[PDB]
Amino acid sequence: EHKIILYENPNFTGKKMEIVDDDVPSFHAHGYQEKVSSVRVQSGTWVGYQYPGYRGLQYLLEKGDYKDNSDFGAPHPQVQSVRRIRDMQGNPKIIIFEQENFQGHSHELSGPCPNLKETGMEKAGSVLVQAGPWVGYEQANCKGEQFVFEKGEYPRWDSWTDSLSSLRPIK
Amino acid sequence: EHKIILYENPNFTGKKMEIVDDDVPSFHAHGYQEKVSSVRVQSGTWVGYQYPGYRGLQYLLEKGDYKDNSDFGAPHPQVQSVRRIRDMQGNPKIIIFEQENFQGHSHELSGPCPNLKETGMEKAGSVLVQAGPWVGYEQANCKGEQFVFEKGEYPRWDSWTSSRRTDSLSSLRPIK
Repeated sequence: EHKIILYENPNFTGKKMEIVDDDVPSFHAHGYQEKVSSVRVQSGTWVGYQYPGYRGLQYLLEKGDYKDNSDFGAPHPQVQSVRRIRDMQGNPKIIIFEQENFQGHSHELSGPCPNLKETGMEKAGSVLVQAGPWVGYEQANCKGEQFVFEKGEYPRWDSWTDSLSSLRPIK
Repeated sequence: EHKIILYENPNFTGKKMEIVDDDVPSFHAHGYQEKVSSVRVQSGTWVGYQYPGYRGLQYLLEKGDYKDNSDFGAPHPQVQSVRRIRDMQGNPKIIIFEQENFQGHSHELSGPCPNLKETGMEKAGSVLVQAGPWVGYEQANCKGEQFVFEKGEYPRWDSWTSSRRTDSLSSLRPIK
């Protein structure tokens, strides 16, 4: 049983919400009308979102304790929905193309990459995820805006958002 | 029990995938690497999305049969993830404000509205959903781009545009 606990104030204090296994599209529909400043992931990997219905900024939440919201990459204490990643594939592999609809020079990866320029990659047009999930970041060295990629096809920049500078495998 | 079946070619032909209760963030992970042109919803309300992980254009799917993809509002037969709406509230109520962060003139609704101009509403800045879910449309008479609204707060236009392509919202409709 995969559990996550969200707290109102930093350092695990204040009112809380315990979520075991399930996916929550609306915190308000589950009684939680407050902000979220600290998270405790006991098991499993989750992705929390800024707005309800899984919209807005994405924040990856792997096993561990996050004392402040800055720890999970959140500018402010807003999180209105959370879901669990329950399907992970064996050998991670992602192919990123320099142009739209999977055209141009391709760059395959199967492990972390702190800087995409090092692959000779000029721009990120489309992305193909053969096995993952993978987590991408707006800036180098895995920092900034997060974008979660699951097994599938991402034809344009708007399928995940424009820049993408770093990536990392199965979370 | 909640079931939906997605088909490859129009009119319910070709390879298929049946989904019972569960939520699918990735069709590819579930073995389905093809397009989707026709859908058959036997029970429950679902929301299908263009890209994996619930991104891109949203498509509401209520009980019924959709022979072609144009029937569910899909420009192209691309659907890579689907989820079920399993929590609906009693008396639907939505309040839409004319500016951001819930400021300005408010306009409350509890039933369908084919045209928001009729409420004296000029622009849609923020949305508060007290009970739903509600489905919004980019054009009048419930047509165009779809946006699903669940119980919560929507401060800016970008809170309802996963594809930040259009800031207008012209019609709304209750519990699907």
